[PDB]
Amino acid sequence: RPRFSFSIAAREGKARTGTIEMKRGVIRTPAFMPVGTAATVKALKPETVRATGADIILGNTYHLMLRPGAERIAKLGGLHSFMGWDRPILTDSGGYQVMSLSTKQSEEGVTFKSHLDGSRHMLSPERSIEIQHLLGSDIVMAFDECTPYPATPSRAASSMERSMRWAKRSRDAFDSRKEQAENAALFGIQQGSVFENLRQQSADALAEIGFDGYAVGGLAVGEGQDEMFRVLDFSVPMLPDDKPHYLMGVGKPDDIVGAVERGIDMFDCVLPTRSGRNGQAFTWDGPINIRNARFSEDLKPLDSECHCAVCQKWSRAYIHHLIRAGEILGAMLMTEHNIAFYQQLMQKIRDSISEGRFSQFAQDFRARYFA
Amino acid sequence: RPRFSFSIAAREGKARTGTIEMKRGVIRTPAFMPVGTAATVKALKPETVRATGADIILGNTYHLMLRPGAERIAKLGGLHSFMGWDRPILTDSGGYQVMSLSTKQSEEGVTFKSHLDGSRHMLSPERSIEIQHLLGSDIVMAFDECTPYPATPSRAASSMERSMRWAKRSRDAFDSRKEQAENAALFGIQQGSVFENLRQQSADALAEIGFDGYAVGGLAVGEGQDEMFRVLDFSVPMLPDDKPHYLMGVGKPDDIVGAVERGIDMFDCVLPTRSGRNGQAFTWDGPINIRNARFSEDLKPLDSECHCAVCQKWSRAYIHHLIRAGEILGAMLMTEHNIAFYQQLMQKIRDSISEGRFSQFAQDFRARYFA
Ligand SMILES: N=C(N)NOCC[C@H](N)C(=O)O
Ligand SMILES: N=C(N)NOCC[C@H](N)C(=O)O
Ligand SMILES: [Zn+2]
Ligand SMILES: [Zn+2]
Repeated sequence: RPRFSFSIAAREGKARTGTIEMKRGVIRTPAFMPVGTAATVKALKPETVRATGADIILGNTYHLMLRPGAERIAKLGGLHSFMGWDRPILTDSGGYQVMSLSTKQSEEGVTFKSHLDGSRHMLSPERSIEIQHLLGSDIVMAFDECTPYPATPSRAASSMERSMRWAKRSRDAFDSRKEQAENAALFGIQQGSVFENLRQQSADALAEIGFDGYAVGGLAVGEGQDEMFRVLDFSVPMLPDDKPHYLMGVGKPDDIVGAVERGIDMFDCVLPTRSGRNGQAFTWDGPINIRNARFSEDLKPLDSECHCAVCQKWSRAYIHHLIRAGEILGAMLMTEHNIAFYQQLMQKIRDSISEGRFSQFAQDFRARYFA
Repeated sequence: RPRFSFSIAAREGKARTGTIEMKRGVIRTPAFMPVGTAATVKALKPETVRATGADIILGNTYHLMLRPGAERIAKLGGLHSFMGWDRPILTDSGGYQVMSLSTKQSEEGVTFKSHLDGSRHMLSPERSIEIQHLLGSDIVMAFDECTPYPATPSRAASSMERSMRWAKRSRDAFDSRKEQAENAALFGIQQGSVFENLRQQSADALAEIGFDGYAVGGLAVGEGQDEMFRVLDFSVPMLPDDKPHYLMGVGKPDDIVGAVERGIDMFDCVLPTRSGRNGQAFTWDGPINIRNARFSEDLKPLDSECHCAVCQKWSRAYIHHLIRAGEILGAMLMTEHNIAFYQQLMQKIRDSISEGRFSQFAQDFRARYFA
């Protein structure tokens, strides 16, 4: 099987659909990656994650380096063996969580205090890559410096420039590890805040280094959908067309559809899992709050067109009861349904692009979802 | 299919093994019933409960009458449909929880305040039977008055006598409901605390009324194993031999083995589910606390002879991590393993009795479990 082979089977406007072939499996694009931060997609066995249609999941360098620890995971046989997921895993590099959850920053990297116990740790391009090697992930993210929003052009520029130096260091560290270079892929992260000239400079620097894929970083950090879409409008075309484009930490269903319309191939977000546990279910007519009294005697499934196992077997009324009672099975069923909904959305996106009817799909989807 | 047909296939001493045939399935005895108090066996889908080997689960009249409500469950199609478990369900009558979790007691019944919101409710033999009819349970428990431990002989006698009057009222209420009388079974509950003469009077009263099965009530309420076993020694032989004998709210694996040696056919307890969520796993070498540091790098499964799906797929080290991190999947995996362990114990009990080697099994089991 190939290390990394991206094929585009069809286009419609800026939208693309295709496949990434890797040693542990094929990833159908556009793809949604369930988030499995602490070596679990919360409340789901791996087999259930797969049954929803997911091809790849996300793990987090920052959380796993603290608990259970990267060298421990490697000693236990790697992340895939540890958690029982044998398909591809993408790991974020830690650079965002170190800033959001922990700190001393310099050109070498970041030192920080753990949010679990205040112990001191270090991340750097070289250490992030080494941790991801120890975990055994299939798609490795370059280590970046995250730019707060809003930022002055000058602060966004200096942060982007450091990120680009760290991208080169990440490339070199990855290429020095034969096992990683032979079996994994490395993605670079474009920065530059909302500024077109900086996004261009960042894209140029990343392409000069060369990566297997390119993430648009620094968005979905408080700017709102209109601004995110404006930035994607000019930023995605700057990236190499022939490699996957990954929008990190996005998003709501309508964010996904609009980002695909702008050339994004891959997504991750905690929304389906987190909001499932908190009682929000996604439906083709928009989200519902299952705890609401209107569902107490509703025998319909969460969504009456959903193909998932939850909607084949249990009612809104039952799941309403479970969530109100604090029952673990409520979190399990809501999470399975939401991840399945996201995967069915991605499938409809892929099919509509392949069939040359994605523009109509997006319009039909919005009209109903927001009615 | 029969409403209720109990067959004893084999005996060894006072131990029996056999089957209870009911309309929704066969119950192999001795049987362990996972507890599904609030219309869920905590952290398990019904299909997973079945996959562990369980033939029947327990629901609770007290909890379900408060949330979601008995008439609501009936309007939604009954408890089996509501929760997605299509095999037999036994429901306790509410008489113990009303005293332990809520109260005004009289000959008519009990009035009490809900533990959820302080609202006022009533239970009586007639209302308990009606609630169990609305739920649709397959085995209905008579409504009893629970005797605290310790109790004077005179207080135990007056409580037992009231329970026997309530047993007759339960019988009559059940027999007045054609649907229930045709499709469900009714069990009576022996009382009398630790006193042989009262246990005899209680057994005689229950047999005169006539029930499909007989529970030994009022034990495992603080008296300890030695005293519980002493009382079982004389109490079980007083019950009709040709009907199932049910020990309610028991227990640890060694409690089960000793109770089977004394003629008990059926058990329920929250221990495997509750202690699973709290990090205690049952093994053939005794319980382990999976959170203990000694398991942090242990690649063995929870138990290296267990047949369950958890022990085929995940290590102690992984489950240790999950429970320490507060992850729902930890509770799911620990609970599945513990319920599977209990079912494998019951299977070994059944096979050993059938094969005339239960005495040796019990000795071998204890020697290892307590080594
Ligand atoms: N930047 C890193 N390493 N992770 O991404 C975090 C998600 C955020 N939306 C972003 O795109 O930055
Ligand atoms: N008594 C009723 N209704 N429920 O049983 C509660 C369990 C307790 N061990 C008992 O045997 O009483
Ligand atoms: Zn669904
Ligand atoms: Zn097991």
